[PDB]
Amino acid sequence: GSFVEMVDNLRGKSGQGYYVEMTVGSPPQTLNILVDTGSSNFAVGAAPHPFLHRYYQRQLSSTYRDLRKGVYVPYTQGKWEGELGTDLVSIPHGPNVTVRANIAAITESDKFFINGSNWEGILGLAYAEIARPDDSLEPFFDSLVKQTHVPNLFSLQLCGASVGGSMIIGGIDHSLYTGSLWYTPIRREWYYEVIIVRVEINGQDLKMDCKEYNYDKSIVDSGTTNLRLPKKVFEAAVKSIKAASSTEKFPDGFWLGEQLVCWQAGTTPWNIFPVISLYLMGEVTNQSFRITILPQQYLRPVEDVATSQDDCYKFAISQSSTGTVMGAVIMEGFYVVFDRARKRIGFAVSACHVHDEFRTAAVEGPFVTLDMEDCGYN
Ligand SMILES: CSC[C@H](NC(=O)[C@H]1NO[C@@H]2OCC[C@@H]21)C(=O)N[C@@H](CC(C)C)[C@@H](O)C[C@@H](C)C(=O)N[C@H](C(=O)NCC(C)C)C(C)C
Repeated sequence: GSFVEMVDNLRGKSGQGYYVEMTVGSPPQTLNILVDTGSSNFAVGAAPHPFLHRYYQRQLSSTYRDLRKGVYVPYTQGKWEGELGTDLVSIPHGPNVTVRANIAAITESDKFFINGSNWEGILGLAYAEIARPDDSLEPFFDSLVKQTHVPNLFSLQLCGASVGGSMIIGGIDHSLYTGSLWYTPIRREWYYEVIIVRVEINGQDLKMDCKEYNYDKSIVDSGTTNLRLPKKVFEAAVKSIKAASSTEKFPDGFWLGEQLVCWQAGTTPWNIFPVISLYLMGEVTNQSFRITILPQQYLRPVEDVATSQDDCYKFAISQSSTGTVMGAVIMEGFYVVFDRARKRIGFAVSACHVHDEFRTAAVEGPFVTLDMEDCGYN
């Protein structure tokens, strides 16, 4: 076992991603690996770095094999190259197994590792199709399901505020969410690609073309902090959120994520910021459901030192050229099930949820929505 053992096995720093503990090689070297659903490559720093307090020493693993190949992985921000090998891997606070998994040893990286982040590697939980340099490179989870009896499914429970959560590998832990799970189809098994059929702000429809929401694509990426929207959608929402908050004033560099906002501690005017409702395509015909986001999610907190401590937040909705990204701020407060087996993603209200005083982040269905297929971009 056991699910209770995997609960609370993620840790993080705010806006710095969630990591889990893994071991690589024999004898086992323990490293903190960022859980990333927007990528398909298992990689760790194998070289010294100013931002790393640990790294993978293949020289110290009787089990390391070399694929005599090199790889380069770009991300929306940050990139790295290294040497492909295969070693033995285990998750201390996950299923009780060890598997031979492809591993990229990171030899050189730009804008990838984070100063003070406690993670020295990344675990791409998406599919092979987006693996580098090709789908030949079985991704970790594929290896794990192919070499064990771990079911082909995992759920992520990302709790905010430093920060922690749970990664239940191979099942659903029912003590971690309330209500019922709602499922949206994985449109295609490359990214975790979902179809957003409608968007509402404070109960008002943005009334854009369904396609605009998934222009390029929409994905669930635990590895991206913000909620990232296509240009057109993004602009619409900012306009909407601005109007909802015109009572106060902020630099338009705030809405760009550049500047910061602070209020006298415990004085945050949550009420003037709206809720955002994302309607995801459902499991039956003409059926969808919605998840509702509180400003406590897209207003991310960031500590600043001041003669008065205050409460400071960064605007956590960013413009995108790669499609919509349902990042960690969206995933926080929900229990998200990556049902790779039944080709779907389920959402429920997390046990560790947002808890506004007069508003609740919710998962609600059923909703009827016609021509939902017309929302996928082609
Ligand atoms: C400026 S947008 C922020 C996002 N990273 C972050 O927010 C983070 N910065 O510090 C923290 O680390 C993770 C969370 C925090 C990011 O850009 N990128 C990555 C997370 C990092 C761990 C490398 C990925 O999760 C993004 C993911 C969608 C991705 O880029 N996947 C690649 C891709 O699809 N395309 C490559 C791209 C240049 C077109 C792989 C599949 C190869």
